[PDB]
Amino acid sequence: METFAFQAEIAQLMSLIINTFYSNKEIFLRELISNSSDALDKIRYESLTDPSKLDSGKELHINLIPNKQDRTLTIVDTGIGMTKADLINNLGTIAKSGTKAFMEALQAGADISMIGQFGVGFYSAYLVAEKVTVITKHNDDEQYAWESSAGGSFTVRTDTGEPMGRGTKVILHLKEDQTEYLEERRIKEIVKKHSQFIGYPITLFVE
Ligand SMILES: NC(=O)CCC(=O)N[C@@H]1c2ccccc2-c2c(-c3nc4ccncc4[nH]3)cccc21
Repeated sequence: METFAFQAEIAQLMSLIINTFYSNKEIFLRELISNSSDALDKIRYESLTDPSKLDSGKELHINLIPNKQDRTLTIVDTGIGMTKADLINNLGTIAKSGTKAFMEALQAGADISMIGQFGVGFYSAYLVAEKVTVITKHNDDEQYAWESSAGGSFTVRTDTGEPMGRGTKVILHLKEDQTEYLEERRIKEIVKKHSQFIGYPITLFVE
């Protein structure tokens, strides 16, 4: 396991998301499903020129997996995934410019729900999660686990878990008062409200 320090802009945004009083927390799911949809668009587009991009899996889908025993809500996709370079470096650049633009917009009257317009909607996961584990597999790299409970640092390690083939799993270790997001009725309500027209099958798993 390797440990990395977040740059100051991202660190401040993670603190804002964790600490600000904001009741409309459900938007996190729309954001993560929308990120999953974009990653699926990317692998599908690549496959149009190179069909072998799908040798790691032809199915293009989004799975919503709650687990009451573990208190986790996992968003799984068979999208493009992320390489180690994406996880440590490329996404750190996106997170910096995106945070600066979002922090700017917030001072200019914008709402926390507009986070996705700034390329950092992934961070809305901290509205409901005390820890986020991202398991990912990109065609050009190995399976990795990125993780952060904020506090200024994140970890990256080669993942020994079940081989995914290709894609990303966003594991939300829910805060104790956010367990409503493990309830079938609640997840169904949110998906219907914000994600009804996503162009991939979304399966809401049950227990
Ligand atoms: N389903 C998908 O494939 C969506 C992918 C996704 O949401 N990716 C998100 C994402 C989106 C926008 C910005 C950063 C990141 C990020 C990071 C990340 N933040 C960083 C900050 C500083 N340094 C390095 C960093 N790496 C790590 C795992 C997953 C993601």
